[PDB]
Amino acid sequence: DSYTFPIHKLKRRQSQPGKTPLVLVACGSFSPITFLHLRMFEMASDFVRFNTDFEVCAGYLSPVSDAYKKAGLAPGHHRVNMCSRAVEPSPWLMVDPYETLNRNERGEPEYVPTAKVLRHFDHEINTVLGGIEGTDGVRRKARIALLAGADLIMSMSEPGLWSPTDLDVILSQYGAFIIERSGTDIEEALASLRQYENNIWVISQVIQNDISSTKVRLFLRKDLSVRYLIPDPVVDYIEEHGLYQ
Amino acid sequence: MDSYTFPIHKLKRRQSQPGKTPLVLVACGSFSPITFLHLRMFEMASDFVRFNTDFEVCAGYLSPVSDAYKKAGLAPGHHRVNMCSRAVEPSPWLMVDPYETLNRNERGEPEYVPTAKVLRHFDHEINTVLGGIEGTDGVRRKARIALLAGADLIMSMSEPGLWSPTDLDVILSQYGAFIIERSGTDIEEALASLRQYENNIWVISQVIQNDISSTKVRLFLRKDLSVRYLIPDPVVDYIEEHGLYQ
Ligand SMILES: NC(=O)c1ccc[n+]([C@@H]2O[C@H](COP(=O)(O)O)[C@@H](O)[C@H]2O)c1
Ligand SMILES: NC(=O)c1ccc[n+]([C@@H]2O[C@H](COP(=O)(O)O)[C@@H](O)[C@H]2O)c1
Repeated sequence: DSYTFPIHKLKRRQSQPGKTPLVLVACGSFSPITFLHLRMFEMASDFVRFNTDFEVCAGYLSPVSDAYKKAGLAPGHHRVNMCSRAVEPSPWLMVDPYETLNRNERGEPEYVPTAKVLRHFDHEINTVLGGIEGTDGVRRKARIALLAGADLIMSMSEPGLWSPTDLDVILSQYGAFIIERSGTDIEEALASLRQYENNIWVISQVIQNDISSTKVRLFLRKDLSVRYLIPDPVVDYIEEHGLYQ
Repeated sequence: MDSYTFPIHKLKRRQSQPGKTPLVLVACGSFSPITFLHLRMFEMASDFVRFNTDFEVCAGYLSPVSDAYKKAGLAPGHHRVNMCSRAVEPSPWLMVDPYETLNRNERGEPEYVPTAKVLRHFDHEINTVLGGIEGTDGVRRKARIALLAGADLIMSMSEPGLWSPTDLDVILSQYGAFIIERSGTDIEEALASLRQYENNIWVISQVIQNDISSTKVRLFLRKDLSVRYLIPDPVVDYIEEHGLYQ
């Protein structure tokens, strides 16, 4: 029936003393989800364990609204369904369809800016649910942070797509874990953004792996195999519903 | 039963395409553990064969090497077979052949099978025992058996002592090799000495970058890092269930 914020895999009581509870949010098109998108969560989990004082409590996929001005974007409920099946075996990853459900007065899909997405997660976990219980018994605000590849930081540093007020909210109140791989040179983007350099965590990608959703759609159109680039249940879903022609 | 049975449950013995020579791909490797890259290599070879050759793919076989190969990080053969089998159970065309891991000498010890003898074994089981592959014209033909390999295996063929020159001649004159070339890397010079034993060599360019090697997966496992989404979930579950890779 109606929208319920997913919590079936949210750790609501911490296990590690002295650690700040953390929730990771991946905002993207996910058209379709790939193994790289999923691997980025695991890389972020590993980095947090050994390089921060955070304790990871959940990972959320946030598929973008159908109103987003982008090519190759399948219908929102399909992208949500593909993501959900991809993370069904995961013990800690969930999909939040919130962005795909936003509608304007006339009922058309309405785009949700990333700053408003992060406030939505902040609201559901910390205001509605009461935060995360520590080993000290204190229910705390989970830190909410974005999880994105290097292209997102480069996008944030170029004027035109991000308003200064949103950038300030996103990076000063929440933060971003950024996966950086070989060949990508994000040095200039960090320079233009270094006033927030303390809520920006750059994670080196040790194993090179650059599969994009765009390449996956191309392969689907040319009748090339996408097995082992995206999860099996997503391959089946795409075939069952004839997505991406 | 307890005795060895050649797997054929996904073997296509009837062709669907006219004018095509039937082809069986054999990946000889350690698979300790199998990764998504090993599986992707079969799909890339399938894509290449369909659109760039006059072959028709009839099966893909994983052939985990004998424990007698004695290499660092080589888990027990029955474990590697189980990991490959579970990894490939959802596949429509890939199978695991435990033949190499089941080979034993007189002393009951694992006995190494050189790759040339592995290909002869596939030739024997598919073409001699089973009688080959029927074409769309109703004519029964021998399937071409060919190796599917990455660049490290091809480069090893140039390591003196490792592969007999006579085995290389059999492998490359009678069977062949589909070779995955990583993006940015140029393996042509390593190939140069090998195109001298007939040109039954097909190079498949890998456009999508992917370096998930078994060596890196073992390192991550030793350092207590996650390998989920680098290797199949059933392999992750098997490794945790049996405590493999320290
Ligand atoms: N001003 C903004 O909030 C803004 C601008 C550009 C992109 N984005 C977000 O970044 C994500 C882009 O995802 P993709 O990399 O899959 O295209 C989307 O969630 C998009 O909404 C937000
Ligand atoms: N003389 C030979 O037949 C010979 C020599 C070295 C390696 N090999 C084969 O090459 C494969 C190497 O596999 P990996 O790259 O996964 O370690 C194995 O199947 C191994 O048996 C064969």
